[PDB]
Amino acid sequence: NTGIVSSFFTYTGPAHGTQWDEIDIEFLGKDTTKVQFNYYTNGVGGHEKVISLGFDASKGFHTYAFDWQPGYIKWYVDGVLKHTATANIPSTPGKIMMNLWNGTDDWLGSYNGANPLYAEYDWVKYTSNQTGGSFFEPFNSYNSGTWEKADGYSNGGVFNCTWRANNVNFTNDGKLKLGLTSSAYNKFDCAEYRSTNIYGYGLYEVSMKPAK
Ligand SMILES: [Ca+2]
Repeated sequence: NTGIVSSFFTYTGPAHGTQWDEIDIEFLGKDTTKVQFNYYTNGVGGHEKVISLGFDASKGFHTYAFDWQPGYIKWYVDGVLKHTATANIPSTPGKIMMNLWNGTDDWLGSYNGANPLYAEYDWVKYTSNQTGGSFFEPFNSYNSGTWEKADGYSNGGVFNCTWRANNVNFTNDGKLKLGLTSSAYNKFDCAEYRSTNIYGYGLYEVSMKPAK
C-alpha cells in the first residue's frame, strides 16, 4: 500500500505537548506526475486533495508552497494557485520537516540499492506574518542552530524504515539530499530533517525534486 513518500510539511503534536496540527505536501513515488495536499487539525485529517501537475516532478526542481493563514491554506505549484482549503484550518505553530520514507508493496519491483532513492531540496523559505520571523535556508551545510537530523529510531505504525542521520547529506552544489537505503535483512534506513524552532502563519516555499 503506502510505498515511497517524499514530503515537505509542518508538524506539532503530543510529543511537543500540543494537539496534532500538520500541513502536508507529499509525493508518492508510484506516480510523481501528481502531488497530494492534506492537513490535520487536532488529529483530524481526511482532507486529501491530489493534483495533476502536468509534468513529472522527479525530473527537475519545482517550487511548491503553502500559504497558511487563519482562515485558509492555499497551495501553489511554481507560483500558480492549485488548491484552497477553508475548513477547520490548523492554528498551532509547528516545526518545518522534510522526510523520505517507505510504508508497509510494489515499489520494490524496481528498487535497486546501488542507485538509491533520493529526495533533493535546494532551499526553503518562510515568510512570516510576524515581522522579523522570516528565514531563508539554502542547504549549503548542516546548520545545527536551526535544524536537526532524525536518528536511531523508527516512527513505527505506517513507517517501515529507521531514521539514520547518515542518510541526510549535503551536496557540494548546495542541496539537501535524503536517501533511502537497504543493505540486508529487508531493513530500510530512511531520513528526516527538521527545524528546531516552531513557526506559525505565513508562506512556506520549498524548491525540491521527490524520489522515484
Ligand atoms: Ca541550495
